[PDB]
Amino acid sequence: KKALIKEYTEEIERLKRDLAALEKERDFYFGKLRNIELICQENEDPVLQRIVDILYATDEGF
Amino acid sequence: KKALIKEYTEEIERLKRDLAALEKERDFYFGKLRNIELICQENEGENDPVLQRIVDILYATDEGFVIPD
Repeated sequence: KKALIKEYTEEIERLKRDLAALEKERDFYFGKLRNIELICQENEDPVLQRIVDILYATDEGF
Repeated sequence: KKALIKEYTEEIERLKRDLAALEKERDFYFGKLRNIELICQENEGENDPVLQRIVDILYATDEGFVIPD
């Protein structure tokens, strides 16, 4: 019983550390895209339009 | 205990679903930024101030320092 709890709690602790690092990385990249999205809206250029297409590549609106 | 393993298996199974969902989100965002970086690299010979601002966002660390590539 004690050995099983020891193994699973160590596995859970490892998964939760990887989850925290992955979500931190996800929010880090999402912040970059939103700041780039802000720059494209301020300067609303054929180069910027290609960047806008990437930002909303999977957007079905409009 | 069979009810102890079930308590920990379903918890690990829950965390692995969260990991798979987060990794898909990160790769989605990182793929966009990588495509944006390549567009800026193809047009860097003009020293466009707007594109340089975008590059400085791509290459900024979490402390705010820009590491060029």
